[PDB]
Amino acid sequence: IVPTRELENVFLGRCKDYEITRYLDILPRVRSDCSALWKDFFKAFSFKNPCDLDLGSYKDFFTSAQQQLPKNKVMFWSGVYDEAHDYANTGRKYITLEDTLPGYMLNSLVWCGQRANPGFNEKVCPDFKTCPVQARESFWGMASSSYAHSAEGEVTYMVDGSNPKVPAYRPDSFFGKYELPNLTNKVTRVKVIVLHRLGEKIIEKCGAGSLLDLEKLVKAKHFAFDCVENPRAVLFLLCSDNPNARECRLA
Amino acid sequence: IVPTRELENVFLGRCKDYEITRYLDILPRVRSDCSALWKDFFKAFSFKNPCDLDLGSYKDFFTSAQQQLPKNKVMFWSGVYDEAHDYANTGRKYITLEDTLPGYMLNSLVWCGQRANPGFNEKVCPDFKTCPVQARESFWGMASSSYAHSAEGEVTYMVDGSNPKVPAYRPDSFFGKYELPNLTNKVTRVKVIVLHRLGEKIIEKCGAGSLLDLEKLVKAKHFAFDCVENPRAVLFLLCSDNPNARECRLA
Ligand SMILES: NC(=O)c1cccnc1
Ligand SMILES: NC(=O)c1cccnc1
Ligand SMILES: NC(=O)c1cccnc1
Ligand SMILES: NC(=O)c1cccnc1
Repeated sequence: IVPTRELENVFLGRCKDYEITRYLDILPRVRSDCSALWKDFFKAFSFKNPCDLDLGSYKDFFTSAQQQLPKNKVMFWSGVYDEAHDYANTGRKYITLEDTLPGYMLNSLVWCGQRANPGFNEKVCPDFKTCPVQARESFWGMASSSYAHSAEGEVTYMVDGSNPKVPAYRPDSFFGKYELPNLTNKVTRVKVIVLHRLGEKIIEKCGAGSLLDLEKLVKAKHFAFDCVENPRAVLFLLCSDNPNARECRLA
Repeated sequence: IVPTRELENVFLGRCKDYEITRYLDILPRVRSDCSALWKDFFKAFSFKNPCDLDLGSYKDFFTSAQQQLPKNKVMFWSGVYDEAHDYANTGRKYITLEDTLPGYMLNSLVWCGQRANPGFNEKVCPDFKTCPVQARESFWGMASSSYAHSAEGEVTYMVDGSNPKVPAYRPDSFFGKYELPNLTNKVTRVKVIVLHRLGEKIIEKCGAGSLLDLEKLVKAKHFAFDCVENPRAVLFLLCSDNPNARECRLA
């Protein structure tokens, strides 16, 4: 896998762009300035071996970059990146990790450390599978944890209910590993949105399978729980990219 | 109106972010580097009075920032910013001015010159209405011109057909002023999408009113012409934000 060019600049650029202009009305500005955020982010993996990281490596960074989240707009998703973000509509309906400062900054970027100066590899980065999980998921895992930890009020989770190989809810999806377990008592409810991809055999349904397990698990953490399959607002979104779909026939 | 803070940085940050990571697959990278683009952009209004600009002021900037545009997918819009961009889907379906380098960089930013050093005002900018049009629309007007001039093949135009005070097509909308008149012979057709806001009296219709005028006007410039009212892909998008709407009733 090839690392992102001019990581420093891309980071700082994205950071500044965010600071001054991005979710001015949806999310709070962070207190630390970009150079400070860069240092916290760099020390986390610089001059260490690419696989030399754990959930704590970016702790300082995430502490500096964590913004308070608006009650009720936090959204989590699993295996439905495009659908979840379209529905979230760039912080308008729900915010996603990708909409927060840390997420927006590192979204899609590729980087890794090396022990030799300059401290990070600019030619190549190890493959996912090469490193132990705690290093492999050190950044996005922590990001997800910090994010989830900050959720207030109702929280929303969109999952793929049409994937025969992957249950809607899984104890070891980033959600199951870092998001759900880190929801604080500030969280009120967990509303689930099950997505049934168009023209696809339905695999998961509310009150059944992993959704049924999640429900117990959620009420266990003492939160209210909701669940809906293809709510119209969302269905229509799916229909847009595939109008002919049988499930979109107009009255 | 208050100017954008750290204009320089925001501009350069946005610029770099774009360069390295933004529409890698949809749009070509520009040849000039960010510092060069900044100089062309700054000279255009720096050390002049806020109202001291004309269609030519940013000519150099736009020349350097103009990317070649994908055949058949350039989209233009009028009074339907949100609907047009959602449908365009960030360059996935159609690209819009805001998806191009110049647009992405200056989108939503506020700036103006002043004659005293540093050359631009950081406290306040004059109101739209205060300056002569050629200065007032110097930047976005030029941007629109340059953009339109680069369109090839089929071109798409989305308009509001539900606005009693503003006809779908107007000789003096930015489209009518800078986009339509600048379409080159590289343009094949002009497909129009009339938007009929949900639960709103329909005002304009294809083959009628301003749409009828546009049609003549288009065939005049020797382009083929299409027109559709609330095509399903788009209708569904409207329905997403308002499911109860009568026009969204499911079969
Ligand atoms: N940048 C990414 O690839 C990514 C993937 C999944 C969740 N958050 C970020
Ligand atoms: N190699 C990578 O792209 C990467 C991304 C995010 C966190 N850790 C590693
Ligand atoms: N995107 C914009 O800045 C813009 C400005 C004026 C008219 N239409 C769009
Ligand atoms: N930044 C601005 O105030 C501005 C005004 C008019 C056209 N382009 C930019």
